[PDB]
Amino acid sequence: KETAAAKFERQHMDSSTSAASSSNYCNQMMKSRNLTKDRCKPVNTFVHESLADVQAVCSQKNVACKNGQTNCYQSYSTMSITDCRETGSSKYPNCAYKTTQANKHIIVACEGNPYVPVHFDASV
Amino acid sequence: KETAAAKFERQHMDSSTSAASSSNYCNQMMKSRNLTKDRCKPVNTFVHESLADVQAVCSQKNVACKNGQTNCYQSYSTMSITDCRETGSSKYPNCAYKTTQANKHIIVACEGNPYVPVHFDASV
Ligand SMILES: *CC(=O)N[C@H]1C[C@H](n2cc(C)c(=O)[nH]c2=O)O[C@@H]1CO
Ligand SMILES: *CC(=O)N[C@H]1C[C@H](n2cc(C)c(=O)[nH]c2=O)O[C@@H]1CO
Repeated sequence: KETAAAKFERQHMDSSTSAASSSNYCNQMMKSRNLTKDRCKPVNTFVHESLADVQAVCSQKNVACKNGQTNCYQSYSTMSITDCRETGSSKYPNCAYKTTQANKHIIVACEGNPYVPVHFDASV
Repeated sequence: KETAAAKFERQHMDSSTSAASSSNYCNQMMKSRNLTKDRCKPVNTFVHESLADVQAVCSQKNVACKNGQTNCYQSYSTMSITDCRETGSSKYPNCAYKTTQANKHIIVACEGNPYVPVHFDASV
């Protein structure tokens, strides 16, 4: 029942924080965003910028997405992001993640009218 | 009839250089390693480290792979990498890429006997 855009926000936006607070950031967020519900989602990235700032990427540098289609866009500037990666030890339902904070360019897949981010392609 | 190990070396290893020479590195390498043969491969990463240093990652930090498997490992130290991303104006056969040189941790998938990298999962 969520739109593609609402789904993108749930999964990948964390405007409320400038950066991953601690080593436990991912353990907390993966769970509160419902990404640990039926199974441990293995990888996920949260962007720490305003929604408008992220929506603006859809008119920035046009690039190929991982699938070869060209509805992907690379941000002009670096953005604050947190990478969450399931660790070796992790066992549903006690899903465990490694938290990495970085300043990188983002690449998103855009769709619709208005043209907004619907998928997180990669960080560079 | 190429081995998984040899395919990983051809598509993801560039030990002969410490880093991407120029802005043109990706255009040249994607073509020489045959990744632009029938189509423009949209994304690719090259690691500028010795084979020995990359094979050693198979015994470093165990993490989940993108696909959920648990035969993935993250290097403890950053390594010299080159990110290749197909631009929005690229049209086969004139595949065009954007070159990004950086120092990042790598995540590889390992298999076989001996236990070596066979797939490049991501850089972090
Ligand atoms: C949270 C999220 O965006 N997951 C995405 C990433 C990946 N994806 C899909 C498309 C269509 C693309 O162009 N590039 C990507 O990286 O798929 C998940 C959704 O299926
Ligand atoms: C050159 C290369 O490694 N391509 C890989 C990237 C991706 N992949 C596969 C597996 C099995 C994995 O665990 N993690 C990945 O990122 O798919 C290509 C394999 O054809």
